[PDB]
Amino acid sequence: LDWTTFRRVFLIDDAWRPLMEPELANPLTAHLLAEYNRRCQTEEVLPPREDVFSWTRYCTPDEVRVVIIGQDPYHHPGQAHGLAFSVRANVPPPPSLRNVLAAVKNCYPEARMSGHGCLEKWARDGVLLLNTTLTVKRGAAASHSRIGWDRFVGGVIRRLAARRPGLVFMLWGTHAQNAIRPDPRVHCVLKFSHPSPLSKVPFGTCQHFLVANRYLETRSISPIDWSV
Repeated sequence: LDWTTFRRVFLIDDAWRPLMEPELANPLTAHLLAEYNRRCQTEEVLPPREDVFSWTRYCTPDEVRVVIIGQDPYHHPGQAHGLAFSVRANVPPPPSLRNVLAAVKNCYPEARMSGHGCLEKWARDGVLLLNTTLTVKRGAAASHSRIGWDRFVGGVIRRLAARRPGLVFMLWGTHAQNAIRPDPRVHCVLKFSHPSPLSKVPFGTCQHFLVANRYLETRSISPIDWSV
């Protein structure tokens, strides 16, 4: 009833129903949804409605191997498409993303890199790219950061970790580290500074992609091909 409609509106893959449906019982979720609707009527909200929950379509909760946390979606038209860090195909990768891709290449000299910045391939292979804030007003960073998306996304991630022990989490920067705190005994929790070229430590030196694959391998899971 509430779910049937919710799914209708954002075109959510039913496989995610058990992790999300419980959020609909919280009166705060209705407040969040009404505020999002009001903002769509008065400002230019990004990404497009159909892309807000694109992350639910590429893999099921059971296929998730790695979780990478983002903060805010890109705020210029045509950049964001529902996944953290990723930009639409044919959009040159901005600075932070270039650093993430440089680190993949430093870890895997044999990886064939396309030069593009769309991470749909990773998503289909079980890499969940999730922002804590899912929408933004065009041209204004963090403009929708207080309407409650982080509360809803936090609930979904808690239920996932609870259901799936042995996940790899990649937490880059202070926000992601404060936002999510999975049990380090049950999951592989990896931390590093932010990919931004303004960080004191060069992100190109990050070895998370390599460490994650070694972890998966010690657990009989196939490694992720990080080329893109």
